[PDB]
Amino acid sequence: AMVSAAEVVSAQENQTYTYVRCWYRTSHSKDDAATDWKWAKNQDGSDFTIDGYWWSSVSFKNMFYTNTSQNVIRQRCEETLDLANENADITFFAADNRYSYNHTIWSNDAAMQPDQINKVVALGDSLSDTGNIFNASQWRFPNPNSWFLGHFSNGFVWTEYVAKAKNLPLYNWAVGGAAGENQYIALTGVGEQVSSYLTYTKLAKNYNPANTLFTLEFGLNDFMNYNRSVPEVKADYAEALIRLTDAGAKNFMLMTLPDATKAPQFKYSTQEEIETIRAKVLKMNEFIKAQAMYYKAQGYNIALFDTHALFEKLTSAPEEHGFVNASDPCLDINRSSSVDYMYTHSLRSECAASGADKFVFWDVTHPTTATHRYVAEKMLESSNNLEEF
Ligand SMILES: CCCCCCCC/C=C\CCCCCCCC(=O)O
Repeated sequence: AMVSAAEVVSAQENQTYTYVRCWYRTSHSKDDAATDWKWAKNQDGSDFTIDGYWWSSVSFKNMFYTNTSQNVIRQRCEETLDLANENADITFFAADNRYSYNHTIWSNDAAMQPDQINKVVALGDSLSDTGNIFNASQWRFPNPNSWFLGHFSNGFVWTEYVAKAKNLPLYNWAVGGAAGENQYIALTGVGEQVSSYLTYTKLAKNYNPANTLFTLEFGLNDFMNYNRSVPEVKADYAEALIRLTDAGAKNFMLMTLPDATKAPQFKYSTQEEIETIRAKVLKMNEFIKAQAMYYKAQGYNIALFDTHALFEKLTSAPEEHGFVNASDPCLDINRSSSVDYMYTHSLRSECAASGADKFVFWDVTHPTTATHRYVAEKMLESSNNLEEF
């Protein structure tokens, strides 16, 4: 059950209103991660409010549920900000006042919604995190001048590009560990993300899990940062799919893990450490393929994308895929230290010259937003353009 029927009505009946914080990239260039915000307004200059209710689990992470669509909220932010910026990369959150954190807005579905995907729910690590650590860090980590508003990149991540391409809302539960995230948030495991998804969606109105597209990418955090065994990670991944499918999930975007040892931070790792992580990645990838087929044989809608194979091609011949550099970070970071996520960094000369869209990597671990877009686009075109969904 997760949340009783009595708890749900009582929370949904506690109707109020809140304001919308409209965030945007201050620069026209994706080389500049810096952002700012304005309160959403109506065309007449009056305050834009959204009606609805608040709810938090014992996690105390507060979500605002509204009947107002994400399109209406986005449109209000676009018209309030009135930018001539194709790279404004607008994101929005519920907030009562200047002291409020960035709260995710859940737009409740209509009761008579058609049988079609109408939202994306992402589970995973820093490859899918859109800002889950950022409030906990008091908006200081990752430093908002060199990392795009709580994203471990210079812009949107792959899930945001997939959701945007299909004009769908994206609800994120993802959080990584390679940047020292676990110094700010406790429960970052895939199991905790599934539990959180199952708890917050009980509060939603007219929620049909069959209309959700689930994205899942997990294992690199475990292998890179916690030296977890392949069977431990295999079991957690199988458990996430068992739990989601038992809870009505029908549509999944699954991916093999890219070989993370090709990231710049492994220039500073020993051969032994690299060989260990690479071997674990290869074993996990055969298991992901077996899991994808297992659920596909049962009638579930599964899109399996071989990110590992795409990334081997991208890093061996960047010049064949729209990139100039696949070996160095775009930022001038020449060591692997988690403290670097606390400061502003200049772009290295080579990246300043080519632009961030020509580099595979943003920092020593994380890909640029151009790489994220490249994977999202390759995924969208794959499996005869999502014929399964
Ligand atoms: C899912 C889309 C991925 C697209 C870009 C490919 C990324 C490959 C490079 C490095 C992989 C590891 C980087 C992120 C760290 C994951 C673990 C963590 O968050 O702690």
